[PDB]
Amino acid sequence: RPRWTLSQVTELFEKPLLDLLFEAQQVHRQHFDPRQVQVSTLLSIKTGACPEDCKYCPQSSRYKTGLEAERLMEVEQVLESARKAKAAGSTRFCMGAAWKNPHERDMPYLEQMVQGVKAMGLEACMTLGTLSESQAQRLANAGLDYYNHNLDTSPEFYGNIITTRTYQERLDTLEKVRDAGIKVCSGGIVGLGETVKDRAGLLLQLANLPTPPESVPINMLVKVKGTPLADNDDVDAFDFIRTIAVARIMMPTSYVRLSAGREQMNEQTQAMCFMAGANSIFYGCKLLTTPNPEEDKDLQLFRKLGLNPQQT
Amino acid sequence: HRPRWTLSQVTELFEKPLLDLLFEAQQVHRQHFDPRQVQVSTLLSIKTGACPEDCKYCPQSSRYKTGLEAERLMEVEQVLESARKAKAAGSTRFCMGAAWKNPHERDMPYLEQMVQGVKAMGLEACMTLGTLSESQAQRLANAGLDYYNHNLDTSPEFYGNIITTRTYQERLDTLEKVRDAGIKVCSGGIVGLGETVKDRAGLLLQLANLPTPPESVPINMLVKVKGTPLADNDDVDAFDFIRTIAVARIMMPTSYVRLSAGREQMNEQTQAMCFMAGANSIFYGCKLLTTPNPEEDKDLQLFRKLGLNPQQT
Ligand SMILES: C[S@@+](CC[C@H](N)C(=O)[O-])C[C@H]1O[C@@H](n2cnc3c(N)ncnc32)[C@H](O)[C@@H]1O
Ligand SMILES: C[S@@+](CC[C@H](N)C(=O)[O-])C[C@H]1O[C@@H](n2cnc3c(N)ncnc32)[C@H](O)[C@@H]1O
Ligand SMILES: C[C@@H]1NC(=O)N[C@@H]1CCCCCC(=O)O
Ligand SMILES: C[C@@H]1NC(=O)N[C@@H]1CCCCCC(=O)O
Ligand code: SF4
Ligand code: SF4
Ligand code: FES
Ligand code: FES
Repeated sequence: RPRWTLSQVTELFEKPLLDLLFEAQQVHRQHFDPRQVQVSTLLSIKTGACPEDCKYCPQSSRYKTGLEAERLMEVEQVLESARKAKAAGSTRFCMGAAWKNPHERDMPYLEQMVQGVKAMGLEACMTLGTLSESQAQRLANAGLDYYNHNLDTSPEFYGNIITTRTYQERLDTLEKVRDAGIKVCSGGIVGLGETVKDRAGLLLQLANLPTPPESVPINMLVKVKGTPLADNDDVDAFDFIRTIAVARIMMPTSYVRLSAGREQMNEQTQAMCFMAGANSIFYGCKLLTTPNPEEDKDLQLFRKLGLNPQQT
Repeated sequence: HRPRWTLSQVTELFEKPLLDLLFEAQQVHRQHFDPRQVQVSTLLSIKTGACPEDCKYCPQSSRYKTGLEAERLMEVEQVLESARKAKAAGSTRFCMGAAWKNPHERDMPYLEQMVQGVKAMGLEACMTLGTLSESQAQRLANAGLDYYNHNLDTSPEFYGNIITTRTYQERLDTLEKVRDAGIKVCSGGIVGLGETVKDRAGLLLQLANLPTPPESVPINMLVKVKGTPLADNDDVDAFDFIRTIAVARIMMPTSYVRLSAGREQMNEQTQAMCFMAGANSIFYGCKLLTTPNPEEDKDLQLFRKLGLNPQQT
């Protein structure tokens, strides 16, 4: 099937914002039920001491960021929080480990977790890093509906942010999950230092794949004292907007999840975003380790804009 | 004569799922206007201060504190002066605004003389002097005046709680005087005076079901001013000041909806939402009549971020 050239995507990032937003909606409405948004709540199955060196992450053992390092929680502890989240109203549960790759000793537990979450009635999706053909097929057999694995940016920039991994090294993991028979959730971050071109490259990347990701998160950089990116220039909202617009147009059939950084965004913006095409969010006090808009505020905005039949 | 919007037909909109409403909005707007293109009018207060009327929201009302340096009508030069700096400044239409109930015959020669200079200076001329009368209108028109401002502020069924020194009708009368005069009508209202979804509805529904709805339809957001009885008021959720523009856009396609008064209080995104909503005119400058307004640069800058106009240098 036809793909996207780069000088074909840069076109968008250059298009008159407003007009782009229009096409955006135009598209979105042709493939999704507007006023309807996807709600996934996640927790950190295991947080803290992390090997890799992402210039943006606060869990990287490579930096200060004084983070209370915790150790993988028992299957109960997970299913516990999983429950409060189901009842809390979320549809999909997202466990996230702070690893490079899971360990064989882990699997039995990771597996056991998906079990409970899958039977509990909600969707199960975890992000454990680079899993391998074996692990995948195991997670899939257990249940896991989705797997998270981001590209963060253009391959031509991945270097300035992440080094402990091959840009390719990730692509490989997606396909492992693809063939595994699990849904792929892949996305990036905005405002790492990247440029209009870089971002372009990112979408352009996970866009020209065998079968683009079902869910495409677009996080806005969460500056954290310690991480080398901490002291960074904030991204004009309008640019974090446009990014969603492009993504929506570029992958119609895909769920664009306005995530990470909503807490920093204002009402209107999120509105702009949803309009832009964004149709999924993380719902809750916190996501992995940073702050997130509180359930109520979320629920309240959800209605102001008139999204969902989740009013009581 | 043509069709008229029912009320239970407009309340429908104010109830419609915001986002979806915004869509129709744009849908409509694009069918009657050149998006990415916005109208720029800059105004000044030909005469400010001591005002007779008692609008619960206005800071010029002689009825309240608001410590406003009361100034007296400026000479024709003083006006044309500021008028010039504003033309060069890049604005298209000039808007003089007096703080009167109605102009005085002694005024006219000067008001007339003003329109003269502004009209010849090369830009559009529009002034708001209150309730002018058949005579005055035809005089202003003969001089040049392209537009006349006269707002309805809200539903007739609420006008009372805000304004009392005038008959809701008393204004309608003035519009028509201007209509027949052969001048463009700029009529609009304010949001967040205390009004309710229904009230607002009534407002649009009002100036919407007229002989020929106003070319320009301003929609000001209430500017709380210490002193005015409205000062201590609940702020209006942006999303509601948004929706209001949406409805107006749909309800009067052929009309210019001017996002005005209160932009200074609004944030980037909102104005964006607004323009998208249908809003396509603004007041450009440091100040409008007496409150603060976003500075030319900030304006020009946002204008480009969103990609509006060929006004880039
Ligand atoms: C919570 S992590 C877990 C990643 C997993 N350990 C791996 O690397 O396989 C998933 C994504 O969260 C995003 N993220 C984490 N911390 C962030 C921050 N402080 N600011 C912005 N995005 C962040 C990054 O895009 C990251 O790849
Ligand atoms: C500058 S005034 C002059 C009106 C003129 N004297 C008349 O009565 O015909 C025009 C409109 O500005 C709006 N306005 C003035 N002050 C305002 C404020 N503080 N907040 C919101 N709107 C205001 C009101 O709708 C007012 O009728
Ligand atoms: C795993 C989820 N997928 C994603 O793209 N972002 C979430 C991770 C958290 C991002 C915000 C920074 C933090 O983790 O504290
Ligand atoms: C005359 C113009 N028409 C209108 O609706 N607003 C302008 C007047 C100013 C509104 C904001 C409050 C002030 O006057 O300072
Ligand atoms: S992002 Fe994933 S890999 Fe990079 S440091 Fe944080 S947890 Fe480890
Ligand atoms: S709004 Fe126009 S009329 Fe009402 S008090 Fe102020 S100047 Fe006088
Ligand atoms: S993180 Fe679980 S689906 Fe995107
Ligand atoms: S105020 Fe002069 S045109 Fe609306």
